[PDB]
Amino acid sequence: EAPAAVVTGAAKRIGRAIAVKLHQTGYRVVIHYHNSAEAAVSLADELNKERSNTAVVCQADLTNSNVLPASCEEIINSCFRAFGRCDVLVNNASAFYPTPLVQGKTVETQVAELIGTNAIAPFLLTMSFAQRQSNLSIVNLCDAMVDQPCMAFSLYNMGKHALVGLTQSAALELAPYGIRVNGVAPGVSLLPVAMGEEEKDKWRRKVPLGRREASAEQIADAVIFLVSGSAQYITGSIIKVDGGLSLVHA
Amino acid sequence: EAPAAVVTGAAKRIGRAIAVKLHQTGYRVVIHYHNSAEAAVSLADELNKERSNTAVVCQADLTNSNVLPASCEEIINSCFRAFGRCDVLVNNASAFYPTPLVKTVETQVAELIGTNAIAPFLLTMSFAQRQSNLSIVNLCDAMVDQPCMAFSLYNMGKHALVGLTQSAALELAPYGIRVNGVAPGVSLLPVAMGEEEKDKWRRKVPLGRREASAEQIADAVIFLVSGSAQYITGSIIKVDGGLSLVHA
Amino acid sequence: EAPAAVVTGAAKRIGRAIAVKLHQTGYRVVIHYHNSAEAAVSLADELNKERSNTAVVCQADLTNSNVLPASCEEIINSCFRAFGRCDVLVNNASAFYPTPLVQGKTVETQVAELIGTNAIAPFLLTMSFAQRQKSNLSIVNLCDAMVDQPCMAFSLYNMGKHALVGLTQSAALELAPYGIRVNGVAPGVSLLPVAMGEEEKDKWRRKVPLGRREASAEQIADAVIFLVSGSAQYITGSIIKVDGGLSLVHA
Amino acid sequence: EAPAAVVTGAAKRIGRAIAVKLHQTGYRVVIHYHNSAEAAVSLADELNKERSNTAVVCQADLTNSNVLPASCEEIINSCFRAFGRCDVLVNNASAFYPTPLVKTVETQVAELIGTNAIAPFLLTMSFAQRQSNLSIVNLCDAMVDQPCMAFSLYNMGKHALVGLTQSAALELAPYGIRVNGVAPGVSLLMGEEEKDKWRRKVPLGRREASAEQIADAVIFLVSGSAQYITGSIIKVDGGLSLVHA
Ligand SMILES: NC(=O)C1=CN([C@@H]2O[C@H](COP(=O)(O)OP(=O)(O)OC[C@H]3O[C@@H](n4cnc5c(N)ncnc54)[C@H](OP(=O)(O)O)[C@@H]3O)[C@@H](O)[C@H]2O)C=CC1
Ligand SMILES: NC(=O)C1=CN([C@@H]2O[C@H](COP(=O)(O)OP(=O)(O)OC[C@H]3O[C@@H](n4cnc5c(N)ncnc54)[C@H](OP(=O)(O)O)[C@@H]3O)[C@@H](O)[C@H]2O)C=CC1
Ligand SMILES: NC(=O)C1=CN([C@@H]2O[C@H](COP(=O)(O)OP(=O)(O)OC[C@H]3O[C@@H](n4cnc5c(N)ncnc54)[C@H](OP(=O)(O)O)[C@@H]3O)[C@@H](O)[C@H]2O)C=CC1
Ligand SMILES: NC(=O)C1=CN([C@@H]2O[C@H](COP(=O)(O)OP(=O)(O)OC[C@H]3O[C@@H](n4cnc5c(N)ncnc54)[C@H](OP(=O)(O)O)[C@@H]3O)[C@@H](O)[C@H]2O)C=CC1
Ligand SMILES: Nc1nc2ccc(C(=O)NCCc3ccc(Cl)c(Cl)c3)cc2s1
Ligand SMILES: Nc1nc2ccc(C(=O)NCCc3ccc(Cl)c(Cl)c3)cc2s1
Repeated sequence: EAPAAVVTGAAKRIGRAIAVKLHQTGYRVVIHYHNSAEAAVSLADELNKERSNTAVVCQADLTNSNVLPASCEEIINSCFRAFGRCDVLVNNASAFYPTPLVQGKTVETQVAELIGTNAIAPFLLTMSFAQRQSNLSIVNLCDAMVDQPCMAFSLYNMGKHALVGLTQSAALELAPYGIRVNGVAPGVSLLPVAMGEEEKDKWRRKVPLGRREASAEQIADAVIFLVSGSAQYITGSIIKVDGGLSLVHA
Repeated sequence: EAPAAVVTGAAKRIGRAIAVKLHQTGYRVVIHYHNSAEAAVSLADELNKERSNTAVVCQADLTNSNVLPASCEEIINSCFRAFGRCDVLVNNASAFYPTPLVKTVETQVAELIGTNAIAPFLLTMSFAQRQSNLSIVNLCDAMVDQPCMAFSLYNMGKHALVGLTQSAALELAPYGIRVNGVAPGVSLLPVAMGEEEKDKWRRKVPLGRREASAEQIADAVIFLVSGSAQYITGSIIKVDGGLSLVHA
Repeated sequence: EAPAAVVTGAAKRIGRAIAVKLHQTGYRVVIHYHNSAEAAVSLADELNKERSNTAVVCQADLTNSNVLPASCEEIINSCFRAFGRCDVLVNNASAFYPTPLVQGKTVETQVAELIGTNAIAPFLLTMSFAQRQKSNLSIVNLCDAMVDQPCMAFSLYNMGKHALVGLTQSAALELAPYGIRVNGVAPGVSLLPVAMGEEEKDKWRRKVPLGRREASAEQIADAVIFLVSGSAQYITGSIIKVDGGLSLVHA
Repeated sequence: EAPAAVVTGAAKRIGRAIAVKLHQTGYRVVIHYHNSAEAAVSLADELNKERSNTAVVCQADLTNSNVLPASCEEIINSCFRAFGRCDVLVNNASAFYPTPLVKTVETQVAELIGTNAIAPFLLTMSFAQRQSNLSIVNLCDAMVDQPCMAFSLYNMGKHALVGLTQSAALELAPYGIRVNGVAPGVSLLMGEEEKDKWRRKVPLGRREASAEQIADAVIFLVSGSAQYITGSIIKVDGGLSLVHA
């Protein structure tokens, strides 16, 4: 049997690069998506063509609500249903937008999305992963800039901080079960869709190492390392993949 | 006119000590509470006996829900209606219990993330929007990177509060509102905890082998709101007697 | 009687502001200086005119060498000789200059000054202070809020300030059983270099979120005063940033 | 031809594991040593037998003296001499012993600050000066924020090494030289009952890290899979640093 992995928000961008690279390493993959139905199915088709029966999709809103636990349970369940095991969880899915403290989503909704996807869903997915339980491991996508945050991004920042706390707490608690829990913290990687090219180059020029953003593959590379046999004593660790960005003063 | 302060969970223990010290410092105080009505009123009466019309109480549940934003807006409002201004917010209220990975889970999330993180954020928003030496102090936790076993949601909330501290410091600094934290290690231990178990914690503290008094925590809060902290924002002061420096 | 404090590099700038504030709080002070003799004696004079017999000077190079331990021992001894006690040590003295990796002091000299003043002398003074102990004893170390986002080409300075964090933690742990607290104060941008030009100063000022200005020497001293006070009696191993939010600002 | 690595203190324990793994990965390697000539040569023998003329040794004392600079220049040199290039520097060599606040102190400084911090800084300068996937890996310590009682100078030096890692990453990024750290917890350990005490504290498997586990992290950091990673310190501690008092 090949080991199996769940990757959240795996339809596009970094999650996709992680799913692809896990697959290329021998994993069967559950491709979680929320809205990117077409891109999801397209990836699974591409992976299944490469080796049949090695990729499924699973749809779920990771917004906080009273039913998020059941949705997270379902994501993990889908991996056992498809593949009879679940060896790796990658908590990649993420909402990211400004929530200024000083003044068309309600604040209730902003909290639900930013805290639910970035922190609560990871926690619930971790809980379901552990409960349904080898080289078992969880990788959380954190954020190298969490201590030098973007202005007006307090809820996102709060969620990413909470994710660091989850990384530590679950590493401690799940170690006796042989499950390792680690983090990968991008600096600037795949830049947003609705962002101009002056503004892209603004960000690029701040990166000491090469004056450019991370490829999604460069982020995936770190994920690969942490799940691998080369990381069997690593737990509770967060690896920044930021080209020095977090070292740069204002 | 005397400045005013809101202290959440102010009825008992650390928040009580904070409210009293701010009062003794010359502040008028909103004593926020959840269940502890009798304790909150009795504190208010004592402070008002010391100085007339300087203390009011305000009831609210800080658990995460669709109505928490309204609740927090009202807390801040209560300070303005009582005293005509709101100079200081102390985010002290906290839920703290284990949530093992292996009450419903939704309730646990709502209580531990709502009280520890989301309500502070909502209160911070309301405080800033309704605007001197304005400042916010959040009660953090010195042991957040060396957490208690099976306290993941608690720890996530306290980490989130560190993020809020930093993020709000950055964003509110142009308005002249400072935002800082106080991170106790072991302070007031549960009353009902056995002395032999309290002693296990006490013995771990390098500095004097005892827990912090509530007054010692309040002392750091007083500093951060004071004119001696006018350039300090986005700082978290550990008040932990060296406990976080101690290896396993 | 009145408590006594040693403040290193106290002739000018932040060290002076710390000595002054400790003095105004009722402390007797040793003003340590290296080169700034005129300025040291002037300050002691001012303080002595305010209350007599309350300020002494003490000269010492804090560059690392085989005699640095003796020099640090002597600084501490100066306090016991003048005032009969030593309650507070402020490690303020600091060398600060670029040491580029890829490149007229020798490298030997750079290491001795930047690592000596910023880390080894604090460690030796800490040892001497604690050993001489026979109340509210504490040590405050002047750290740097920007140690994790350092200036380009300042590796030795940054290494010494990182060592000083390590000293702060290690000494807080070890000395707590003796009742000695050890904490730090970490400025961001405070008094800018005397040599720096106004346009350069203003570039730095505009980076500070809280007020777009540097900390005053007094504002730094305020935090020192808090940590030595009875208001900080349970605080040890803490480093308080006094930086106006500067360390939170991304590139 | 094939890339070349320097590993300091590579004769035994953690440094040897790093040396072997880099060799296995296809690096030509300099095995630096202070005292352990026998061990160094023996390792050299083993690696040359697998692949001819791909491992040399280098003597240098890394204590803090007026000659440390020259020593560190020599070490980097010997890599360019043997192999005509130097792709990777692993700063592994390290001293470790208590220095209570309550050997002359300056030997202590020269060892604990000298070997642990100043020589890395000097080797970094020489490595950089003489310049691809170039990078430097510094052996840090995961327990730096919760230090052993009475280990102030040691702790100070390891904190200084974090400072160097960050400052050098920033400064050398323009030249395509990455600079990173690996922070072991309890690895190869002292009595046997004392050692057991430590093992039981570790969340992940109640045992010390093998030297090879440390070396694995180094390998990752030098590899093409880490081409965007600089200024990062990877803990390899089995979760020990997460455990409270
Ligand atoms: N990109 C960067 O430069 C950096 C990224 N990171 C972190 O790395 C990770 C990957 O980054 P990146 O690829 O840019 O992320 P994206 O912003 O592209 O988001 C990843 C996926 O998250 C999913 N998602 C969003 N909201 C929800 C929701 N309510 N329910 C379920 N899924 C949801 C989306 O799925 P769908 O499309 O199917 O709706 C989306 O495609 C994230 O955790 C991010 O925070 C860290 C810092 C830098
Ligand atoms: N004591 C210690 O050793 C430590 C404390 N801290 C932090 O210090 C701060 C003060 O500590 P401490 O006094 O021990 O705190 P407590 O655990 O005693 O709680 C403080 C107050 O929080 C309020 N609270 C709890 N749940 C809710 C809720 N759902 N809605 C509204 N209010 C609620 C309660 O108000 P009411 O009684 O009126 O219902 C309670 O009196 C906290 O933020 C805590 O996490 C951090 C480290 C250790
Ligand atoms: N100023 C700022 O913006 C910032 C300051 N800091 C820290 O705050 C503290 C105070 O800063 P600031 O007042 O600007 O410090 P200065 O740069 O003005 O230096 C203070 C004193 O250090 C002494 N000193 C320098 N080299 C030696 C030596 N070899 N032997 C003995 N004494 C020596 C000098 O004494 P003398 O004049 O007698 O020769 C000098 O007056 C320092 O530790 C500094 O690193 C941190 C970050 C920002
Ligand atoms: N082992 C552990 O549990 C821990 C490891 N680490 C770090 O991992 C690395 C490896 O640790 P470990 O293998 O135990 O190291 P050791 O303490 O065993 O020493 C490593 C090597 O350093 C060399 N060395 C020591 N002093 C000098 C000197 N003055 N001049 C030149 N060379 C010198 C020696 O080479 P030679 O034999 O030729 O003299 C020695 O074999 C170190 O950086 C250490 O701090 C971090 C925390 C804990
Ligand atoms: N709102 C609160 N937050 C906190 C955070 C930490 C502590 C604390 O340190 N309590 C004592 C130590 C301790 C550790 C572990 C457990 Cl099960 C328990 Cl009942 C108590 C106590 C509280 S109360
Ligand atoms: N002993 C001293 N230590 C420090 C540490 C930091 C600073 C400081 O922040 N100075 C202003 C920033 C700065 C940045 C770059 C350069 Cl060339 C210079 Cl002359 C100064 C100044 C000093 S002085």
